[PDB]
Amino acid sequence: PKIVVVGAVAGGATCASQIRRLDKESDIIIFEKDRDMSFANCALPYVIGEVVEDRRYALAYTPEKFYDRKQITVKTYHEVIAINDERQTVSVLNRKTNEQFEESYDKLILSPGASANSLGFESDITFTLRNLEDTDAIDQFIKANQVDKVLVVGAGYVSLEVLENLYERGLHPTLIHRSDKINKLMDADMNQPILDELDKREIPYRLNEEINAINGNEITFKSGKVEHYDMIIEGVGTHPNSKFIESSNIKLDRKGFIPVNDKFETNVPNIYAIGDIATSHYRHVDLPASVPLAWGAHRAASIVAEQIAGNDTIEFKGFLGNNIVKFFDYTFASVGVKPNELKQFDYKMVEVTQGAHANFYPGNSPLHLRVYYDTSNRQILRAAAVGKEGADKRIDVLSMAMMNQLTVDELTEFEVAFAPPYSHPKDLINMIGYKAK
Amino acid sequence: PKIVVVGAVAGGATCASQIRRLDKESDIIIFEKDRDMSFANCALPYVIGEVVEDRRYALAYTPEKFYDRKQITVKTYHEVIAINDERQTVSVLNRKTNEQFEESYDKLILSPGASANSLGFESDITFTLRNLEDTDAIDQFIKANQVDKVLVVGAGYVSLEVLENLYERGLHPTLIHRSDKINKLMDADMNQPILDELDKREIPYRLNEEINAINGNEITFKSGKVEHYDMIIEGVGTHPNSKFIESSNIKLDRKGFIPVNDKFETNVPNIYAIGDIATSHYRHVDLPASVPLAWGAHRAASIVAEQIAGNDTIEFKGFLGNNIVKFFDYTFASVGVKPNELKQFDYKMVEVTQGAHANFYPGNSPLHLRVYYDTSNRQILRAAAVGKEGADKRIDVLSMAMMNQLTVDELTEFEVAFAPPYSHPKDLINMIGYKAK
Ligand SMILES: Cc1cc2nc3c(=O)[nH]c(=O)nc-3n(C[C@H](O)[C@H](O)[C@H](O)COP(=O)(O)OP(=O)(O)OC[C@H]3O[C@@H](n4cnc5c(N)ncnc54)[C@H](O)[C@@H]3O)c2cc1C
Ligand SMILES: Cc1cc2nc3c(=O)[nH]c(=O)nc-3n(C[C@H](O)[C@H](O)[C@H](O)COP(=O)(O)OP(=O)(O)OC[C@H]3O[C@@H](n4cnc5c(N)ncnc54)[C@H](O)[C@@H]3O)c2cc1C
Ligand SMILES: *SCCNC(=O)CCNC(=O)[C@H](O)C(C)(C)COP(=O)(O)OP(=O)(O)OC[C@H]1O[C@@H](n2cnc3c(N)ncnc32)[C@H](O)[C@@H]1OP(=O)(O)O
Ligand SMILES: *SCCNC(=O)CCNC(=O)[C@H](O)C(C)(C)COP(=O)(O)OP(=O)(O)OC[C@H]1O[C@@H](n2cnc3c(N)ncnc32)[C@H](O)[C@@H]1OP(=O)(O)O
Ligand SMILES: [Cl-]
Ligand SMILES: [Cl-]
Ligand SMILES: [Cl-]
Ligand SMILES: [Cl-]
Ligand SMILES: [Cl-]
Ligand SMILES: [Cl-]
Ligand SMILES: [Mg+2]
Ligand SMILES: [Mg+2]
Repeated sequence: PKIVVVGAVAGGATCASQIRRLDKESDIIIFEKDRDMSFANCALPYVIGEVVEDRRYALAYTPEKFYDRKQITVKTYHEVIAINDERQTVSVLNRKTNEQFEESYDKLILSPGASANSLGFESDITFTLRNLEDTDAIDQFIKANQVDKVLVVGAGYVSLEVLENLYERGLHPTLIHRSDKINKLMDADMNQPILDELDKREIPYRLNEEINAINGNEITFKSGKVEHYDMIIEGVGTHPNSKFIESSNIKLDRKGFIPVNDKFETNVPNIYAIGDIATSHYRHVDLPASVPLAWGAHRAASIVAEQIAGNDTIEFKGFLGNNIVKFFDYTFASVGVKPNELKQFDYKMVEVTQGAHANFYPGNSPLHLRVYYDTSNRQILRAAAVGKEGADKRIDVLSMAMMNQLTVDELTEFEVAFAPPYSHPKDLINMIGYKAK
Repeated sequence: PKIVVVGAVAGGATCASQIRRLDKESDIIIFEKDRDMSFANCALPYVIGEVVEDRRYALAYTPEKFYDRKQITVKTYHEVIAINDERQTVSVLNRKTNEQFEESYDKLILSPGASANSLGFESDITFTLRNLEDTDAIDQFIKANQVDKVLVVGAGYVSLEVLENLYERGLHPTLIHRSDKINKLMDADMNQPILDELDKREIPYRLNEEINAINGNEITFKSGKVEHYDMIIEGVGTHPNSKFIESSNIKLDRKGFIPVNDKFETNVPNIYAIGDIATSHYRHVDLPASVPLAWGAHRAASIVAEQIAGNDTIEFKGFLGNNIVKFFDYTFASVGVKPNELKQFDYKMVEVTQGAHANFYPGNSPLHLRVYYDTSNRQILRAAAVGKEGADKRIDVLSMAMMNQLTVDELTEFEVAFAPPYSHPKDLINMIGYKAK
């Protein structure tokens, strides 16, 4: 079948590649509105920090290389502006020439992702971070203006990674956020180490703070404070790239995302949606779920490839919402329903704080593990872990437990790999099980 | 009920403690033949390495403290010499007075563990490592003799830990082993980094090598080599501490271990056996298993506590055999049936070697993950991982998968916690699943 893909990055390029693995005959074309395909989204903060300096890590392919390797046509600077689903074409604007044209399809795969929100100020010193064009612009502005003082707005995982990287680059960032709800995927009372790490390094922060006005480099804040900054990086949320979809017969929810079934099919025949744009359900509970992260983009890409060119019995089983971020010496990871969703259940919480490994063993650090379970069936609803060591390990194990419908009580039976550098004869996970009841 | 426990360490002290949690009324007495209760068996190599300086780390309790906190009576230097099972008493030798007496019980819990094997040479320079007395003796001998050159006999995981610690303490060890099967719980080909690490630090080793004769500090070997050594640490296996049990009605296997049911009951009413002395079965396959490690001692301790004083529907579900060792920069972890047990199945092997985390993120290293599955039912039989980073995480996840008899194919569905320092959007675990078709 002739396959058209919208968006040439985490969902879209991956999906096209997976289809080509299975099907060497079909024509495949990807439209991408911006300059680059296959940029490494998650690498971008580290490019800014000069931690990742090799351009070959910042993006995997140019369209020419992608074609030479996979015989997939990718048209960059081509923006899909409408889906004409009744005639099975999309309308595409060639942004170089400013001319539009129709492209026909047998199958259409939508992976347009999300765009960064803006505070809307008229400021030449303000930047958002979503792609490699943005990353290049920030790097160039830093060099062109000998940037020293940077204001980082927003305290989600992206902003936090950007702040750490600016600091490691030798710059002097200040963090602000409109509320005290930093790193919102993590339990609110488990995020203190973020603030501790800022304090330890004398990196200023102000919560419940906002930009009030901008006059050149002079920034006036909600608090009344007035400061001079060389640069501003705004991390104030994202919005779905779905305006171009609205006129079509594809069903969008009220927030602008596309609900899909377990085959990642939209309501319209022959049209799939994957990545940040798509909404589905949790695997472990009967609730809607949207998890705009790389795992889901890649898993959906594989499932859609099977649907189109492989084993079409392969279907999604839902999200668990596993997520993680590093901030300086600490790891913050969680899985399951969001804190705000716990209220839809009768639940209990159990927690343990213990060394990540043998107490007598050096380099030890306190790991805090928390587990919420449903009182009606003893099933695990949510888990969260924060510490310098071992948090990723405990959360991945719990993700696998939830995949298997394990009860909190069965955690006593988890057989951990124990030697002094790694865990305890009764691991934190076991202790959750013992402490439950 | 009046409770008597034999052995006051990983299984015994833990079980007594767990019973007290549930039952504050019953009299509990533990007999321990040696000087110390509750010593940290797994810390001992690190005490030798002076990595653990604070001897407070090597001993968790004295009998006086145990009685103060838990009202449990522990008698050290008291060796149980016979079980008079029909009258429900044990015969106990007070090793300080050399007088024996009988102690009655309503319930008897055997956790006598295992003793170190010896090569049987008449040598004052040779030591084995099993308890804190042994650790003290080794440390004292090193100081008294200004030991430099040390012969480490045996290449099992504990001997390897002893070798590393001697090296880091500043001594010069040589490793020998009677066969080429070093670190035998791991796949033989995946053990190469042990030899690499030895070579990198110019630590000599000889496999298929044995001591032929000892004449003072002059050691003659099977190879014909003659070398001078200041000290020898023999790690040549262990044997069950069951000689005192043979006259009783308790059934022992041909190797001297005690088969138990899933309640850790022996064949004799009111007598339980836990820890290294006990044999059981695998959880995921129908085969006998013996896994003489700390997790199993602690888990059995809790189950027996519930049987005696708690919820008597709580039973063991079998072992998976999860195990792990660190050797210098590398981690070696495995779970499931042993290499020699694979032949009892029709099986296939899948493997991947990939960076532990995102390739662009600094400090990466290649992680080798291998999974064996049963061709009759796709179920995971065994998994092994070796690398500088991430091996413990992958093997713990697969232990949780096997606990639920998960299939190899379902690994594609595992939802990893992904950010660049930790994994990949398609994790090594996912890749095993994708590669299994
Ligand atoms: C700085 C940063 C750090 C991140 N770190 C992590 C992390 O550590 N872990 C994690 O799991 N996730 C992380 N993410 C999120 C992750 O990158 C996303 O979940 C993933 O990119 C989603 O894939 P996608 O295909 O839906 O969107 P994208 O990868 O953003 O690609 C969508 C593409 O569609 C194009 N497009 C949109 N509309 C049109 C149109 N009408 N016509 C043509 N092209 C169009 C866009 O220009 C864009 O290039 C990070 C994201 C950012 C920006
Ligand atoms: C140096 C070393 C390192 C180790 N490292 C690890 C590791 O990294 N990971 C892991 O999982 N396991 C490790 N182990 C193994 C672990 O310690 C055992 O599996 C665990 O101790 C078993 O518990 P147990 O109660 O059966 O035996 P033990 O803990 O050895 O206790 C048994 C006790 O019973 C006493 N006893 C025996 N007979 C009598 C009698 N007739 N009367 C009175 N008392 C008696 C003994 O003197 C002994 O103190 C290590 C063991 C050693 C020696
Ligand atoms: S934000 C976090 C993640 N970042 C992003 O995703 C950024 C944008 N990513 C993309 O654009 C695509 O993911 C790109 C990078 C374009 C994918 O193309 P690649 O050529 O780089 O990677 P491929 O998936 O095409 O294949 C690479 C190798 O990995 C193994 N492999 C992939 N898929 C499978 C499956 N389904 N089954 C078994 N193995 C698979 C392969 O061994 C493969 O190399 P081979 O040539 O097949 O040996
Ligand atoms: S070689 C590797 C293993 N070898 C060893 O274990 C060495 C010898 N070990 C022992 O002697 C015992 O294991 C000792 C050290 C005496 C400890 O016994 P317990 O395993 O029963 O644990 P503690 O009584 O010392 O309590 C410590 C903390 O763990 C909590 N806890 C234990 N058991 C439970 C149960 N069943 N349910 C809920 N919580 C439990 C304790 O309450 C305690 O928490 P703290 O806040 O640290 O007090
Ligand atoms: Cl990436
Ligand atoms: Cl139309
Ligand atoms: Cl705690
Ligand atoms: Cl220990
Ligand atoms: Cl008798
Ligand atoms: Cl039996
Ligand atoms: Mg129209
Ligand atoms: Mg504590």
